[PDB]
Amino acid sequence: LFLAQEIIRKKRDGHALSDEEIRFFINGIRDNTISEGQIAALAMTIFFHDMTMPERVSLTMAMRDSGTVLDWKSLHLNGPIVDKHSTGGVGDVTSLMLGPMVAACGGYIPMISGRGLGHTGGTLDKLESIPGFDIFPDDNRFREIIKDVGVAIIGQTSSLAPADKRFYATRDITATVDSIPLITASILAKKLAEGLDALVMDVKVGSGAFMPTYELSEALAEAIVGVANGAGVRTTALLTDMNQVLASSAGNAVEVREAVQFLTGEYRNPRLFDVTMALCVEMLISGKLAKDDAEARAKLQAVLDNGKAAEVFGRMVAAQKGPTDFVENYAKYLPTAMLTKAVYADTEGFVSEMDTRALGMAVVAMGGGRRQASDTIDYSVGFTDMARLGDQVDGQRPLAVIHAKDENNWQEAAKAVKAAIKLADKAPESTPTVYRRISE
Amino acid sequence: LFLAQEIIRKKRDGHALSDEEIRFFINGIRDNTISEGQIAALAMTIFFHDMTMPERVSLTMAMRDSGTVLDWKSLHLNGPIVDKHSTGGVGDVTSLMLGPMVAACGGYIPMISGRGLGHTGGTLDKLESIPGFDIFPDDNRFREIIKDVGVAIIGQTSSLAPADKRFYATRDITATVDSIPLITASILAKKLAEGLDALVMDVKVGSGAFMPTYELSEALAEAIVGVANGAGVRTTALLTDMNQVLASSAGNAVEVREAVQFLTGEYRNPRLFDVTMALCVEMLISGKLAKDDAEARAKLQAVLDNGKAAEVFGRMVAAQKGPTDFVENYAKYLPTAMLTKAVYADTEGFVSEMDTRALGMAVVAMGGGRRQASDTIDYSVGFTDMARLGDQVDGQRPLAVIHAKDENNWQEAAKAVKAAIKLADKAPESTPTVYRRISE
Repeated sequence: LFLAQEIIRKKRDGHALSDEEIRFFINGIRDNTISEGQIAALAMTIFFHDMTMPERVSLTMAMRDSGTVLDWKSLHLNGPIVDKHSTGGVGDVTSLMLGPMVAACGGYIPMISGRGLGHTGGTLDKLESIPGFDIFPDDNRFREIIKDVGVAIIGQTSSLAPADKRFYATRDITATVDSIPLITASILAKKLAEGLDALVMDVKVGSGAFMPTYELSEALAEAIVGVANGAGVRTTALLTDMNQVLASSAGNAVEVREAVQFLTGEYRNPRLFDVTMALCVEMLISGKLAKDDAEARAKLQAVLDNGKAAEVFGRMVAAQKGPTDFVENYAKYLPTAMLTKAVYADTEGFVSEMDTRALGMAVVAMGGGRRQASDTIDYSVGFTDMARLGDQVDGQRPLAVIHAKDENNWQEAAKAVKAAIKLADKAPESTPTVYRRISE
Repeated sequence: LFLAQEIIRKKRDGHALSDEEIRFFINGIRDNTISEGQIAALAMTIFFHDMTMPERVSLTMAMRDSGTVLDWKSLHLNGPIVDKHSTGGVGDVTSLMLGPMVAACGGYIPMISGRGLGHTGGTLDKLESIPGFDIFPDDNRFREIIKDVGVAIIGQTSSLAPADKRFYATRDITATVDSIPLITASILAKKLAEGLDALVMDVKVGSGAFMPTYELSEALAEAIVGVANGAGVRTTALLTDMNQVLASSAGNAVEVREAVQFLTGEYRNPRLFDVTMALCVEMLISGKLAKDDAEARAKLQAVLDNGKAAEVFGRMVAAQKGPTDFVENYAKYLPTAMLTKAVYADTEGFVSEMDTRALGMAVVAMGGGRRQASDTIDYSVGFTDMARLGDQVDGQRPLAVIHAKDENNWQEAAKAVKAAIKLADKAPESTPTVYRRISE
């Protein structure tokens, strides 16, 4: 069709839009012929009426095509082009290990990640703690790294799924962000644009999650699986727990250290290990690198044990302009916080629950996140040695270790940490790290 | 409240907005702090959820106050400040007679009219056919005319209900125009802003009407009556027929002549007389100028018979910079069309129905209306001697007399006129001019 009003109206009256109309609208958004008021109205219409699977796929496909779509056939990489994505959380440093691990197993990961949104952290921000790390290599450089190293974690360019920038920006201030059809599209517009063969989704569940309840998480997970597979990308998704910090730390540089220590075998948080292994297993299978789940786990465990994964990580850091001896001297490069003191509970007991969102916001306020785009982040601030649910706390076991930039910064953060962690007398019932797997 | 997103969201979730929130939003629209995307979303939310009477009144009141509101207490006009409004139609020249008539009966009419929208014509455009007529006098001048003459028909200024300009403009391209709550508000934001005591609404019904069916017309009529009275303005409304041209002509100058001839007693279309008398009766009563309906009709008939009404009309035209001898020499000033030829039906029979919208569009295309704001109108083109429903047509009785600016213009218009008027063998059932009266 060719009239925005008519298309907004058609959908407004509960009619399912045609591919030709969606394509038109999206192209118009990209072309700047469609106005902000018109993006807001359609979005509010898709909210009130949702969208059928065919139109959901049309939207994602349309957004994906509004810009550049990577093609890896030229490089002739005889190995799968796979990637992972997460709905975000706190302490979710999985991507820094998952990337190298999967790459060490014969996969190729053109990970176009992002920055911290609201209470959740952003991989790109964590990586930019590494002195000299470049998240924006030229396409020709990106290709070289993916060919030589097998993995690269870069930021999104203006050329990637352009329509989405205009779209999200609008729905962000028009109350049209919580809509499975649209959420699914933003997520997939970017990932599909990477010219993937397989993809695994990490849809968080819990107090640190994006979606309010387990049902909404499950739903979103399903929408994405159907649509991603509908567009021709082998996609599987896992519902993961985010009712407490996943890794043992929360921040930027603190989480990078934890990744290196994880990769080097010095320390591996058990939950983080589960989630990380799980997402990788899915990738090895979907990417056809391994057929049996047990075969996937075996290969991955191998790369962790022999150091191949750690080596690929260092090669990546170097390849993206970072230090040539990072996994060896990471301590010499990563900025340390001024003040590092532990915070203890006002009472003894077991950690029964923690408002992970609140913990997420506490790091932002410490300066480790952005309340606004123009904000500069302090790569040193953050939490370390996070107490886990079920942990008995006392004066010889802190709730967390706070890396603050000054006393006032510490005092405030400590207050927030103590208020977000609820203690009980009896140990809480253990909830699973990985709830379920989804596929079509 | 103070957050647009939150307010859009509150309403989005079916919650009724508070006066404080509406006021905020509207003030924001006026202040330019609220974006187009945000006006579109709320509007689409008010569409899907409608609004309660209290919030409907809040919206109108808020829009009314976003700008200037006239006050007539300074002038100490010992007579009511009344006015009329119509949802528009074709051949709806009632305002040009209604104004002077009511004024001659002791009322005061600060009529802030408008221009032609879509298929309907606009009083201001008709009046601007009069050489030198000024629809934009300074407020001080407007007041003088209203004090001396009792009636003035001017165009809306930027200062009048400012929020509405931004609002309508947006909903016009976002598919959020057909919404009783919002429609009611635009209409009332302007009228209430005139500092009225009483108001009468002419809500059209039919093929030339704005609202699709009699139910929607009745509904809108009721919304307006409740809200207008809720804001403290004695308001009554009448459902009028627009299933055929109301007056005998359709255009700008052609309709001005018809008004003068009506006022002078040379010729009075029967339906137009009914509708015009009816609206005036309502105004005399609401304005307390007459208590009995029969007393209203008597007074009005009197001003028509003794020429007082015609005299007030001339005084108005002069007062607004028009000719001092218009009702006397209107022929000497009003532009005549180049080509004036009658169009006859391809067959004999009775006029059973006519697509008044189509007839409205035919005048626009002839150049007597605007398809776009930048368009200049030909004040000479139009239809005259319109055939009425039930009229037997033959070679000695044309469908209408077309005033075109050139042969090609005539040929095309004639085609449209013949295609919009449906003939039958048997005479159609006569429908009422005035369907019903509404009040609270």
